[PDB]
Amino acid sequence: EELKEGIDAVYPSLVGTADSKAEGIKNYFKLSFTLPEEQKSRTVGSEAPLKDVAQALSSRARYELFTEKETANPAFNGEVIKRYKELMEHGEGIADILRSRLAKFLNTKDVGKRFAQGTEANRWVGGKLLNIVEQDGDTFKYNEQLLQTAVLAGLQWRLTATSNTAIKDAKDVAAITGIDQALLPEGLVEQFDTGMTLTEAVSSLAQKIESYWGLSRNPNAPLGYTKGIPTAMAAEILAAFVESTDVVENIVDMSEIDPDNKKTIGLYTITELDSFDPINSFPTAIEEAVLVNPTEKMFFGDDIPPVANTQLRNPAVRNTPEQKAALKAEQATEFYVHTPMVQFYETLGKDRILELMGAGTLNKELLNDNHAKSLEGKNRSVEDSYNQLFSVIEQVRAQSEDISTVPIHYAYNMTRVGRMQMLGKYNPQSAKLVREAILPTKATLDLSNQNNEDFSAFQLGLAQALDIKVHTMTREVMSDELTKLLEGNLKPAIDMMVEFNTTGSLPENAVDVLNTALGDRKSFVALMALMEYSRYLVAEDKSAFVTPLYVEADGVTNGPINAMMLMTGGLFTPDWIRNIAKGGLFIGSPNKTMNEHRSTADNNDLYQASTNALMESLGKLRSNYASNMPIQSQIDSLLSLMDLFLPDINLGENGALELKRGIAKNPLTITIYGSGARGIAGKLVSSVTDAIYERMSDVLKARAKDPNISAAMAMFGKQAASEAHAEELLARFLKDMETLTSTVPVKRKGVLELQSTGTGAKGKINPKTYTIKGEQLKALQENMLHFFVEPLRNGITQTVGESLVYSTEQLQKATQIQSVVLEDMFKQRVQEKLAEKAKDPTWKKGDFLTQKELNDIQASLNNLAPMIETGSQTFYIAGSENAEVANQVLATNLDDRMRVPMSIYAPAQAGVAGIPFMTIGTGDGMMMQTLSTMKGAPKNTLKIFDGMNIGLNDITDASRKANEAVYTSWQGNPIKNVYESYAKFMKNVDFSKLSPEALEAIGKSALEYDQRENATVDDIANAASLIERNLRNIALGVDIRHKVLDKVNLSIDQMAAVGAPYQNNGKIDLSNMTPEQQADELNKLFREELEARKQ
DNA sequence: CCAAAAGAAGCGGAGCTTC
Ligand SMILES: O=P([O-])(O)O
Repeated sequence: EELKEGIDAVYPSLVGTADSKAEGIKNYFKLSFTLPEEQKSRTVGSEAPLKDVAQALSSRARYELFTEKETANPAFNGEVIKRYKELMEHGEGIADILRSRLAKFLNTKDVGKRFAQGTEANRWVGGKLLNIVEQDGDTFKYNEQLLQTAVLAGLQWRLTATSNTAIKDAKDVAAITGIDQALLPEGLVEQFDTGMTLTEAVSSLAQKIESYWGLSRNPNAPLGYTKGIPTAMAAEILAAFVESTDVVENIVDMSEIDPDNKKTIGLYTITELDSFDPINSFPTAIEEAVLVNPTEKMFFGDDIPPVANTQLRNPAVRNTPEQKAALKAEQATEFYVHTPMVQFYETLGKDRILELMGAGTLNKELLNDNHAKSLEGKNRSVEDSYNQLFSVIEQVRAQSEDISTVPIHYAYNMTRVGRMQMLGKYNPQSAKLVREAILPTKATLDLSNQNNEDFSAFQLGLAQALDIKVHTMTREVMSDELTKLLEGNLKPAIDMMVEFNTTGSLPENAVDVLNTALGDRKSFVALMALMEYSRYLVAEDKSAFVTPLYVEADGVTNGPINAMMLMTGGLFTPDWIRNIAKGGLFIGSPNKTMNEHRSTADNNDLYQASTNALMESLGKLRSNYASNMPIQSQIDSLLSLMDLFLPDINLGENGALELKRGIAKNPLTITIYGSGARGIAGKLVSSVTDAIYERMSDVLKARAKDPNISAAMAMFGKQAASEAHAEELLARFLKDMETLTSTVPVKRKGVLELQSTGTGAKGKINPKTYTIKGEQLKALQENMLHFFVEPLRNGITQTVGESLVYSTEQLQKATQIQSVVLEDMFKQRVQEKLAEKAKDPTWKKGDFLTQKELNDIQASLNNLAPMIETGSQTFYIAGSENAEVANQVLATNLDDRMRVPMSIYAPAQAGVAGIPFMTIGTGDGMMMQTLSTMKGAPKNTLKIFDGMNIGLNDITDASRKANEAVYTSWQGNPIKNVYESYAKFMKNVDFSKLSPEALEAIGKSALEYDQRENATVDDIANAASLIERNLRNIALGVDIRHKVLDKVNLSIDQMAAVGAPYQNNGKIDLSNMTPEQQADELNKLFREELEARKQ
């Protein structure tokens, strides 16, 4: 334990004594950290890190010598060295600002003088930096090594933080602002997606600083300092970047939006460098020079990423051996630049790509204000995508004269729900633009004869890319549809691309040609198809055509189908057999493919079936109120309004109601993820208003093209057949909007009743500022909920099966109950330890617990089975990082601002997360994992969770293995896994130890709404034990269903497109049988097996 | 609705209070 002497020898002049017992000023930096047994950072021991790294970066020779490496990244050339020299000079500026802020802090309120006299200011939430200062005459100054190293981390963070940020969805934004996701104003999510909250910025910053300091945390040091000191430094650096304008701080006032919320939220945006800044070609020089084992870097050639030991943001969960194997397999895949697309992108240019794939140049006065904000969000995603791609290309180009020959590797990690996610924000897996320029797919085809198997594969790839639903028709039929398109509407674009793959030039109207030829088929992969077809046309040796064009073996209604196969636990029913066939599970039809099923057996997929069940359910609701004209009218107005702006809603001339599968796609999807009815109503309403806000921009653009244009023939001109026909459409719109915002349906004892809101909506509409706000959005929502979503949910349940719904409810209840106990017990164990610490003179409130004390508290929860094991995957549903456990500030900057709450890794309630976790995890998660590690695992693919991109040369075998992988995941039993964990929990849990708050939460999950109020600890305990039994029975059934189904002859083509189904070779033949007959035989096998168990 | 959480700032030196 000579560590004390060691760290003191490195920082012998820091203020205070490294002894938590000493009476005077104690130095918590020396108490909190220790030198690593093996060097982690090259700045440790350095007296002037900035000067030393600046010199290291001054020349390639000096760099190589500093990083003790014979060679250096070729991208580190002259122009780049020059940018870094300038950035280093800027680091001196940030350091100078930091030194002055400290000086100010020391002067104000005589803090420094008081600190010198013994006031323990180095323990205050805003004075932890005083732990890295040194006495200087009558004042104090930063230890230059710690300060400059932190500024270097600040520089690296400034360069690449933005590209490592997570994407914020509605849910996220709602959490931050506290505003109901359904009411989130327009563009709010965009403003918050392009920025970083305080927690977000400081957190990532503190991580970098601590890593660059290169020390290790002392397990017996208070988190208040081990985590607080690096965080305090980060807060000061963020403040310094605000002063230097490297970062813009924007305090968003929620009261301006929702006048009831008083939250004011800080948003931090890093100032972007010019897209053409040389530093973009090599933004990680500092990182790679400072750290022994750099984190941020590209992996070229044979430089492969290491394999992550723990699940993403879940340190407590280790990646299983099979998961690690999968990660290794995916990281070994070599990706390569497709020069043709890169050249095409570069020639079209950023502006035209935005015009073609974004919103082009939008002038804020020809567009609705809300619509505008949406278009701006669209442009951003594509633009950042474009710039990221070319910064990558700039670095690849330096690795060789032929960029198409430089192998690129990507790091991956397993997420909380078992998905193999490629690290980074804009990469082949996450960004469509990048996916068509950097591919792992490659094949050499013989396209000299259009009758070759190779040409057919090529056709399949082209058709799928061009939006031909290749999995719904046979290969032969798709071949004809593709030909028709290539020879017809696409011909003009094809000709242009031919010219491009000859002279390298594009017409001035390239965007119009493409846009016209593609229509709604437009996408980045569609551009790849046009490019690849045109390259083939001009190809010299069509006998050996090399192309990365791919075919995606794509899951058909994957999530829902997986849930149905994994969690249906009763006897087999004919409706289930017919419905599961829609997902590629064919019983008694050897070698049957999805292509044949859709063309000769059933043309309706699971979405269509849901939509059709919705129509039935909707019809029933109308009958129950057949006599109530007010209701009938409210329903007609809702349907009228949707048919007015949504493609999937058609109202026939004679009133015939038609709904297209599209309307059910997301609702079904998220309903399988545990979503509630209100959330679905909210999304449907948003898709309506978005169409409306856009139609307002269609109007503004109508008046500019002709001032004397009737509102009717300006808003519905293109959607009408005349001016009178447009007048009646406008009548509908105005009618519906007023009725749907002034009147809303209410649930009063099972019956629906209309009530005025008093907040009706009407008046001269201004196509410029038109907006449906709060109370009116709420009304549209209430109408959507009861007249459309309610029946939709009934339709969904009827389609996926009530048995599956029952299973998901028990799963949700079990995992929720368990998470409540984990959360509560953990907080109490913490509370007891703190009350125990308050009796310790060395300890101070604000200091928290040590990592060892936290590790102990977590270990003590093991008997409650916090982890769910499957044998190949581990799930920690309750796991999280929240501020509710410590409930205090960790640190602030020296201006008493940027107060970062102390977050701790600890269990928190699960809510409904148990459903997504287990369904995604044992479903598509396990399948991809299996696909990456199974015998003969397909090579050179790009896996995207529920679909996989395959090179045209291996489409048949890779897709058959994919279907085999699906079959393998269908042998899983997530309920059984939950059961095993829950049963251990039930035999060690003590409900009497739970706070009244926790015990009530449990009552909600385990008890009927009519038994909470007076529920005794012994009551809810017996109710919880009932769920264990429910789970055990569900799991037993699932286990039998899987065994029995495996005895029958099955053709599996869930990962459809190619027509290569996996055959399980079941011995029992169920061919020439109706679904009713098959269900009878399967149930016979079931009842038979049931006895085997009983005996 | 899962994928990662999540207010700011005076006064005083924590944590209550006001917007
Ligand atoms: O083109 P897909 O969606 O049928 O695979």
